[PDB]
Amino acid sequence: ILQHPDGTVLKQLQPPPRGPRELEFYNMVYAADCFDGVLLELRKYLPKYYGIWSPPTAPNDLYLKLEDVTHKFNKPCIMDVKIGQKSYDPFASSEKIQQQVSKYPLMEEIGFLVLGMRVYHVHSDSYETENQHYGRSLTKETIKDGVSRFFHNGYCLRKDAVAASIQKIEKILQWFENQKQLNFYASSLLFVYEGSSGGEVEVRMIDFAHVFPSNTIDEGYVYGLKHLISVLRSILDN
Ligand SMILES: COc1cc(-c2oc3cc(O)cc(O)c3c(=O)c2O)ccc1O
Repeated sequence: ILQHPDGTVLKQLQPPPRGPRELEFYNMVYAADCFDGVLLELRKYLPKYYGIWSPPTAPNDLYLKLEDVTHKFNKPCIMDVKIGQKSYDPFASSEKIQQQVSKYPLMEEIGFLVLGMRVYHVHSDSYETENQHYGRSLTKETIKDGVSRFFHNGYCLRKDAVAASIQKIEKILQWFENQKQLNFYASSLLFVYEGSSGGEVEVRMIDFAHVFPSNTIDEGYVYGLKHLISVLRSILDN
């Protein structure tokens, strides 16, 4: 992701077939002539999409121009959470399924995986970062405290940001409860709150290289969201 000072980002297309699929997804959802109510509602939860972009001298080099969801924040605290029971897609080979399950074999049980976090600490005027191995090390026993870490800012547990996140995720859950046309694998939620010196959160869906047509509820995604909501709710009792 390349952050631009105009409030947008450029996301380089992943190698094929993943990049091309993600392009196709953004093009479908944001089709100017689209009047599908499911897709019009979905736009609210995605970064705004400004089309394919390449450098003036390099039409080979393909990016998505997207809204920078952290732009309105001063000291953004950011967490990326992969959602679902399966991070492989319906056409994955045996090898690929094994590859994906082995990356985090608790995916089926927990239904989400923390990809990373960046947390502003007021006392030190600095950021604490956690990489992909942080989330992959969390179990049923440590997931609550693992998620809690994201909200430790300003000398306190930020229960305002926790509650706002639940409220925002609930709207995304409601969208999933009311569509049976897309299933999302290896997709994420990006959480942002203000770390600088209340209740102000962004939650957006990102990462769409494995979104497929469906005729059922996305049950794995729903499971993950619900479990994430339940974990966040338990953090409100701390
Ligand atoms: C502070 O820099 C970050 C920016 C982002 C970021 O990621 C995106 C990923 C997408 O697939 C689409 C996006 O629109 C964003 C985004 O806007 C963003 O700020 C994520 C983590 C970060 O540490």
